[PDB]
Amino acid sequence: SSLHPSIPCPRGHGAQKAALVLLSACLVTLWGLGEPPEHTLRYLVLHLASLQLGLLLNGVCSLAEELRHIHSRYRGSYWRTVRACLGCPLRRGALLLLSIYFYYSPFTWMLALLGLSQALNILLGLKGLAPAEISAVCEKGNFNVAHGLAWSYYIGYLRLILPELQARIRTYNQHYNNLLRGAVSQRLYILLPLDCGVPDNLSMADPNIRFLDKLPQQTGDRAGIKDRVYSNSIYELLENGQRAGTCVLEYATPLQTLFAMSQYSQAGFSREDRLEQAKLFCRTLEDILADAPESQNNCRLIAYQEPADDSSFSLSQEVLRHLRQEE
Amino acid sequence: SSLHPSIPCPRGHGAQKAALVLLSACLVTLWGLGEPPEHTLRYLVLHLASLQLGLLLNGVCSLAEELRHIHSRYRGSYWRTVRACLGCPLRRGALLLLSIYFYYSLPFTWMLALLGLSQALNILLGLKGLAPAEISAVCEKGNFNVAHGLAWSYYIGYLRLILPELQARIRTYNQHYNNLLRGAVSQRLYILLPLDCGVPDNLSMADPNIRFLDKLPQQTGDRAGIKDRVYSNSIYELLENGQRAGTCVLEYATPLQTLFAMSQYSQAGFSREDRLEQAKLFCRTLEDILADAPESQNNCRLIAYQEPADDSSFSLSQEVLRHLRQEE
Amino acid sequence: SSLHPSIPCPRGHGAQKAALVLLSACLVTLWGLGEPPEHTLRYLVLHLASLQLGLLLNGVCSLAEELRHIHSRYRGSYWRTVRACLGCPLRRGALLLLSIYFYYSLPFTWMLALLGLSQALNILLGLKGLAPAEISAVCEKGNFNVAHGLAWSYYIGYLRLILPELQARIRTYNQHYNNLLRGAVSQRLYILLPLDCGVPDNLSMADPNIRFLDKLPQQTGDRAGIKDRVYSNSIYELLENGQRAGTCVLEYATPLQTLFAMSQYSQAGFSREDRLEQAKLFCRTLEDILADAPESQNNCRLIAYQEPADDSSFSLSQEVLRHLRQ
Amino acid sequence: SSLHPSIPCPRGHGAQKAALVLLSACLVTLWGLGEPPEHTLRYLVLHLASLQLGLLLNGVCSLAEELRHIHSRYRGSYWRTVRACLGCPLRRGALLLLSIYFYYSPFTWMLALLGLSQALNILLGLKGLAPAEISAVCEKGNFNVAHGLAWSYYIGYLRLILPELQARIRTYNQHYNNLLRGAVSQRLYILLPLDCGVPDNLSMADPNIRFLDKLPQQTGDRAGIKDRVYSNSIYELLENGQRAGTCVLEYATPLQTLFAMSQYSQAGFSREDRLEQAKLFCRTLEDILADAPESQNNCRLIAYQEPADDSSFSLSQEVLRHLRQE
Amino acid sequence: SSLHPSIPCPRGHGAQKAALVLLSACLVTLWGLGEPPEHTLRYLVLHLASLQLGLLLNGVCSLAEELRHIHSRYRGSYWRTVRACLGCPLRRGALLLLSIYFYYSLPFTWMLALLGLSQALNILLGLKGLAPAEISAVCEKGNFNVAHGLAWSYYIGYLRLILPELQARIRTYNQHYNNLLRGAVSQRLYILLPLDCGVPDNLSMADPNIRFLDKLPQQTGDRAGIKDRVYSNSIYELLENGQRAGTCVLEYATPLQTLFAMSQYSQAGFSREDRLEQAKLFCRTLEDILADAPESQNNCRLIAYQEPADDSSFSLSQEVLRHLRQ
Ligand SMILES: Nc1nc(=O)c2ncn([C@@H]3O[C@@H]4COP(=O)(O)O[C@H]5[C@@H](O)[C@H](n6cnc7c(N)ncnc76)O[C@@H]5COP(=O)(O)O[C@@H]3[C@@H]4O)c2[nH]1
Ligand SMILES: Nc1nc(=O)c2ncn([C@@H]3O[C@@H]4COP(=O)(O)O[C@H]5[C@@H](O)[C@H](n6cnc7c(N)ncnc76)O[C@@H]5COP(=O)(O)O[C@@H]3[C@@H]4O)c2[nH]1
Ligand SMILES: Nc1nc(=O)c2ncn([C@@H]3O[C@@H]4COP(=O)(O)O[C@H]5[C@@H](O)[C@H](n6cnc7c(N)ncnc76)O[C@@H]5COP(=O)(O)O[C@@H]3[C@@H]4O)c2[nH]1
Repeated sequence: SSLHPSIPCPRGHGAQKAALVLLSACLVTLWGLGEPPEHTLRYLVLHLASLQLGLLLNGVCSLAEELRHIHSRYRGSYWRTVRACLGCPLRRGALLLLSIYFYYSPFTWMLALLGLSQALNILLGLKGLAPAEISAVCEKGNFNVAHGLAWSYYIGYLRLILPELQARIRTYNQHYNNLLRGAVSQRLYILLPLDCGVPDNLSMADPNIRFLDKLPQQTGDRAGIKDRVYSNSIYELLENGQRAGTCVLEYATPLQTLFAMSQYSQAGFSREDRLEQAKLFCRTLEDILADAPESQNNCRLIAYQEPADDSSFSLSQEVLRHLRQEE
Repeated sequence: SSLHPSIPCPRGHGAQKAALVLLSACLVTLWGLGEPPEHTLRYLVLHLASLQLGLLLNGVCSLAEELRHIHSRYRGSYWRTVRACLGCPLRRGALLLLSIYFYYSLPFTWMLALLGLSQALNILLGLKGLAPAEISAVCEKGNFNVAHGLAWSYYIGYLRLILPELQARIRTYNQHYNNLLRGAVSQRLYILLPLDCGVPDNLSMADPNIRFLDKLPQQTGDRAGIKDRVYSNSIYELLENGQRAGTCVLEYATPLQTLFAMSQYSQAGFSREDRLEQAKLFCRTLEDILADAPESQNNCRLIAYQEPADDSSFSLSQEVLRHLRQEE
Repeated sequence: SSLHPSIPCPRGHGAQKAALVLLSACLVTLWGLGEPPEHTLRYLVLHLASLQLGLLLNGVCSLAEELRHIHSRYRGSYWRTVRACLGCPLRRGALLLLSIYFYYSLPFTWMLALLGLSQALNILLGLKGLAPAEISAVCEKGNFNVAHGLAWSYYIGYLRLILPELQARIRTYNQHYNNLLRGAVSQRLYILLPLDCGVPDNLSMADPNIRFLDKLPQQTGDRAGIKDRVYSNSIYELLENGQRAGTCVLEYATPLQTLFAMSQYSQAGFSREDRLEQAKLFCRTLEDILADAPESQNNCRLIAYQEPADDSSFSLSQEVLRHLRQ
Repeated sequence: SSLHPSIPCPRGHGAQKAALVLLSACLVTLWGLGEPPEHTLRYLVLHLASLQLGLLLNGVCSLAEELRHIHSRYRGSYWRTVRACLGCPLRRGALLLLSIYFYYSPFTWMLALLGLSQALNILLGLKGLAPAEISAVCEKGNFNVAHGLAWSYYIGYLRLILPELQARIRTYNQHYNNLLRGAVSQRLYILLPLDCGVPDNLSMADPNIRFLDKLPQQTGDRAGIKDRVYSNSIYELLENGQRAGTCVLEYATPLQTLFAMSQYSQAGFSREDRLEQAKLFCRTLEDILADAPESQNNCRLIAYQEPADDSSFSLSQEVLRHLRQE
Repeated sequence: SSLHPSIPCPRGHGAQKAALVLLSACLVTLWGLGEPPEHTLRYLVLHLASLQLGLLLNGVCSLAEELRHIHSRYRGSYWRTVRACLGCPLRRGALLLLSIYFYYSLPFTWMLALLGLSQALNILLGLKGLAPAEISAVCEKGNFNVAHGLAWSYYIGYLRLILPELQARIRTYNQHYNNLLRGAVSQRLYILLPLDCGVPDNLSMADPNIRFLDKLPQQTGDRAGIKDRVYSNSIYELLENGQRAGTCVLEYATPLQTLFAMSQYSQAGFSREDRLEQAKLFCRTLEDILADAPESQNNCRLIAYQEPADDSSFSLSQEVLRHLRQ
């Protein structure tokens, strides 16, 4: 919500307010018309009971599938299989009895009609979920690709190199770097292009940044591999032909993974998905770094969207703009 | 499916067969009672029309919220918001226009008010939710998993980069530093997939008979603005009853370590059953990806194993050894 | 769409709006006349059910033929043979059961015989065909063209292979082999796409100004069992009013030559009015492919031109120079 | 039909035979039932007329889309648009005029119902085509990717290099080839794997394949490129570690294009379509080469299907067999 | 059409508009009278069925003669010899079944005997013939002329062989052998098409102004097993009012002379008025051939002239010079 105005905000409570207004208008309209309220009570109860019976029939129809994978998904219990499909059995049974008692007061004819309607819905696929209705059920439950990618990035990279970053910078400044050249600042800078176009060579896309030197590497043992290696680099920020400063630059590799996923046919990843996924990845990474012990005191996030008209946009300008708040 | 018996198979068509059986039973029952088919058909029509009019009210209630992020999710268009909330505006408009005519000619404002109350109560109280066994179906159908992203990341970042050059690395190590007195390192890199997500750091633990001998020549590349990214591997040997039996190139799968570590932090919202659910889906997706790649099963294939509950003296040395036997 | 005004735009949603207007008009007309609303519903249901009982007859007539290629197209599956003709055998079965129930209760054997005669006469006399403007939509929605394959072949075989290395050859030539007296050859290899499929072998003809200058260093590779496949290009000069104006790298598009030559052989079955529609579609597909390719328009330029019938003093040099200005 | 049993045969006339059987059964059933034939005639005529009116309404609905492409697709003419959407203005007009005259055998009510049903069919998508009908129309009208690819192959490669192969082989034998080395035979051998998996070099997939030497080049001018070059290769076939013979080997590059089209997502090309097009490309080449002047006397086609169980399939045996019955 | 106004334009759709007008007139006449709508339909159906039953007898009669050439025209297959006469045996069989069903249920053998007798009388007395204006359409739609074959043979044998090589001779002549004092011979090889079939052997006659100048270098090729086939041309001068005005190449068309000679022999059966319509058609066909050939009018020109009957001071020189103006 601060990285870029294009990043969305989490969903709120507009639906409940609209539902309340609709309920109030419906109640006022019912009061305006002349009728006793007992009919309203009876019809409302009957409608709710019919809805419950429809849900139960759908659950029984769906149970014909989940009983083929019992020994693989539900261990070996018939009681967990019915829990996955039919919510919570005890509440469902209580609602069953209440609905049957309130609906029995001809009658067997309507059960057949509900059966036909439910079977038609299952077969012909009349019922379904809108694109903005499955996008709000997988956001509260964390069923995203970018959620996993951001947590992987944090755990595997930033929880590892961030604590020991300043020691390497200090050693490079004293032991190796000469005093005549300018010192490299702290706070590793992460660039997050909200386009997933990550160039392999950073010298491209801007002639004003050139590769200067490297950093001492760090090693560790991870997942049965001895002496994994981590490395970084230092770049030069030319200002109108002369140097203006130095920094430590990186893109975000999961953006490259998203871009490469969007082109293979087997991935099943649309070209409209990997923009919302990039913005969601940026939001989640910012939230994770907000309250981590190795907080933004050691890294800064930069998000930019490439203008279509090329309005004299250069990466170096934005990088210097962000560098100028350090002091 | 063929990797381990515990891995589930994709869902097929069982709900449809149950639906046909229910449809046939309902049709026979309707035929078995005395009632004109005209009523049997017009009641069905009214039922369907009321369902559609309810869906529209739910959609408008959703739009009342979705119209707030207009400059952030839907660019600046009032029409993409409607397309996202209310399906397609032409088929939906036709269904509305046809629904009114049937429901207006066959106390008309009263039923609209009752539908409004029922829909508002559903939205507020929350009676209309999703069972955990259809959220799974839609997520698996549309590829909305954590393991999907993790598996594709693993492939694209590691295997697509190292599998082709493994032959040259092995050959150079063989003719340069490897002596014929010892067993030559076999081909076909081996990957272990513990369906517990418990990945120890060093392979010496958890089995005393796996000991680390030598490294391998490195590979270097440039990625995403980092100069000279390096990759390395290690070579392990298997000891049988005190005697060396062979030599392989062993590796765990790091995304499993990520899946395990994600389940301790409370900010992740990741349970302990979800970890087991995803660990058996990461393997399935990875095998499906490796089946149709040009760097096919001829260079490496997986080894899945589940730790016995009773701990009946499991020895992964035996599993890797028997895979070595079946290789030849 | 942006290359030439003559290139058509993709088909959209106009039939749906016309259908909505017709639906509204017929609904109002039905409301204006006097008839019970139940009769309209019953007749509409019966019509819809006959239109679905009349599709299984066509499906079975087709399945009488599709079962002769079982071992050659459908492995050995009776399930996959009936799945290619009769859509999906579950939704279709349910629709059949409901259709029978509705059409049997609302001389019942008489109507089946008449439906059989009507369907058989449709199949035999051929009254049920397709207009040229519905084939052109069903084969363009699903990518069933010749130009689609030709454009993807062009990309995969040529431009995915020479575009990335185009800088390392121009740069070497310009400094080692190009004399400082001559101007440097400009970047961005230029491709000419004549929407006539008339592709002359040598560029000297059809414009008496462009003249062959020299070649470029070539590159080699191994492909499909042949080793040392050689790619080479050439550099052309543009003489303005008798004097040089610049240099560039010029290419026609060979798939256009293939499209032209296909239209003269008799076994091709490819008409003279088709190799203009396909020529206009090939350019659109190339522009769409190069829009999102990593080896983007920073290395290549497209020039589409249609030769005037009246010879309105058209010269290729003017167009090439006009694009070189940018 | 000879290359491999898995290659399908072109579609025949089973639908017409099934239609005749259905018509005969319907006529016999109508004769068995008791009714005057006048009712049969009246109802059949009415059904056919209703079908014609439905087709006209669908055409008018579709015309609302093709009238915004008039200046691009159909030229400045208003008659070609109608001719494309409808099909035959004079015959259509006669059929409509004759059709509506038979209403004498609540009249606007039926027209309203027909319009409503047709609008529902257009909006709800109830008139789609099954894949085994789209396949039939595509194969009849030559709307395939493989058709274009095969014609491109023949026009661009074989029609250019086939005549000079004998001269190149003879010169290679006389100038360089020794008597101790086996003579390289004629008849360029083309392998057509019906799997689209084309390895970069033949040194893989069969250890018994060893690269021997090259062959003299060929040079020509095409599409403004000066001195395009062509090249081939010579391979040695080993039998149990000993030489058995030599030949001239090649894969089919359009198979590589077909394979690579199916990995990208923008191509919209499935994984069953790949196999179908691969098995159609071979049929089209066999048809083209059957009656060409540079006939099968200079090349041979070898189609092989990789066993699923991997029952020790060695491509060397496959080549050696055709070498034996050369 | 564009060469000379007397060349007829291709036949169009004019009978169909008259058919539409007649259909509308007869329909409104039926509407204006008093008669049941069903009786009109029944009588129309019976008339249509009788007209279809009256063709099977003719087909069987034609087959009774065509069966004697089964070993010479239809290999050995009865299916082909029955398909060559009775259309397609699938639509025809269904039509026959429907016709007999409608004719038998709606004195039955009396009509069969009368139809047979009428058909026998028609075939014997020859009452069913073909108008001269209908044969001229059926034999022009299907390319059943002599001019079509003559034009294609002329093109294939001469124009496809000398036209590309024409410039390489005239360019060399103009420098090596043509004196600078004499004007250079013009390009655009000219062919004269006299619409009279009168082709003199020598060009000196019929115009005392044109005189034979010199030769041209000849070319050699291999055709039809005879080698050293020599093609040579000639150059003529143009004398305007006693002084030289220009030089060009004049050519007649041998097929016109062949058409003229055909009209004289008795075994040819070629009438005097046929060699004029064929002469008209030949020019149109040849112009159509040259329109879309790759070797287009860039090397040739056509001149068509009709000799005036009154000798209105007509001279070939004026026409050829007016052509040389462009
Ligand atoms: N700029 C940069 N420099 C690094 O050294 C680095 N190391 C990791 N990363 C990114 O952080 C995350 C942590 O990787 P992890 O181990 O969890 O999964 C990794 C890991 O399973 C495997 N892998 C990648 N590199 C190696 C490697 N050197 N050795 C073994 N396995 C590797 O492939 C997965 C994806 O890697 P990347 O998709 O390129 O981006 C990674 C990843 O998103 C890095 N990013
Ligand atoms: N101007 C130009 N210079 C080139 O080097 C070149 N190479 C290819 N192309 C065009 O790009 C596409 C890729 O060719 P591909 O290999 O996929 O199919 C090719 C290939 O199967 C075969 N072929 C062509 N040249 C060779 C060749 N030297 N060796 C073997 N096969 C060849 O014939 C097919 C059609 O070739 P062209 O119909 O002339 O146009 C090609 C083609 O449209 C070129 N265009
Ligand atoms: N101006 C001119 N100079 C020529 O050399 C020439 N050669 C042919 N023609 C005309 O073009 C066409 C080519 O005829 P084709 O070869 O198909 O059959 C030829 C061929 O079968 C035979 N014939 C004619 N000349 C020769 C010849 N020198 N050698 C063998 N056969 C010949 O007789 C046929 C008709 O010849 P012409 O009836 O005199 O006019 C021809 C013809 O209309 C020529 N026209």
